[PDB]
Amino acid sequence: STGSATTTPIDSLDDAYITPVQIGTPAQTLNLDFDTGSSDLWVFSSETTASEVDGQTIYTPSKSTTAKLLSGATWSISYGDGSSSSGDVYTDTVSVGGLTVTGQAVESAKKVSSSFTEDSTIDGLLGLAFSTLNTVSPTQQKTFFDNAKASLDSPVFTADLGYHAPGTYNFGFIDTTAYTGSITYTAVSTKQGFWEWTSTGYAVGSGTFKSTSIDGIADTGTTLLYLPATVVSAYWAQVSGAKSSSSVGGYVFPCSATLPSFTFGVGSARIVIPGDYIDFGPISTGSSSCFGGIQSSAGIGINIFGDVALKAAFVVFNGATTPTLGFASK
Repeated sequence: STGSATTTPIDSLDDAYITPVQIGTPAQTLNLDFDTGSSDLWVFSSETTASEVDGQTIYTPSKSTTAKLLSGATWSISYGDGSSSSGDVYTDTVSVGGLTVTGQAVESAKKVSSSFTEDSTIDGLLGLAFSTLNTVSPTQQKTFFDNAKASLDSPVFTADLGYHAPGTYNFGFIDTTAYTGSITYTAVSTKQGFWEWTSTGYAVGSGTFKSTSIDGIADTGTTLLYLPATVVSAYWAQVSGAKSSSSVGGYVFPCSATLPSFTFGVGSARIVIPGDYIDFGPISTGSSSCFGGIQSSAGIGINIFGDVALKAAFVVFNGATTPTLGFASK
């Protein structure tokens, strides 16, 4: 089997991407944030505290003939950005782009933090990291990909995120028309439950490539590119007037700037992030200070290849017995 679904930016900045997902019988379609940095599929629901719902589409398990309470199971998750959610669990039928999993754990939120409430466009998350990070207790549950894997034509999914445009998540096949040149594969460590890999270095603009190992995670659920302070300083030093602002919470730059590109290494291959991808616009409405898309990972504890980086590539998440990651230009 295979699946193919379009993923769409939630706003003009590509802050996140939503993908329609069919849950239950008859289908209830919710728009979920596919997140390769977590491993829970959770949704706004009929059980979500009413004051914490503001415009989201909810899953109502009582209206699904295939829903079953997973008795005694609870979940609770906290994300890197400080947001959180928790609740109980149903199993139900879940389909993505024509690919169907029966008995998928669908984690129903009883509580969500303010950032989720305030984002009316995201109806929940669909985790695509390794199932070892799944938070369901006392019986840990599998991700949608883990459940689908044995039925897939090939045990892979791909992320093809657009810059200010829709893109695609495919399951079970590699679309050879969706990228240019060849795909370069690189080793993955699953020790922390993430799609963790080591980039071979970077360049700023037309500058020389610096060969240096940068361990980090491929994370579709993180907006920005978070790298070591040395690398980030080297990038922003090439933008006149750019500075790190503790008051704003990272590097800002004059909105009048033309940003240089940023290249990262994948083995001997190179992925080029155009300068425009690194512009996240005014810090507040009408400001001439703009927020940077490359930020320091210092104090996160891990480097994160988020959407800013991933959307410059066609990315293969290879879930074979020994997982790997592939990157191609597009």
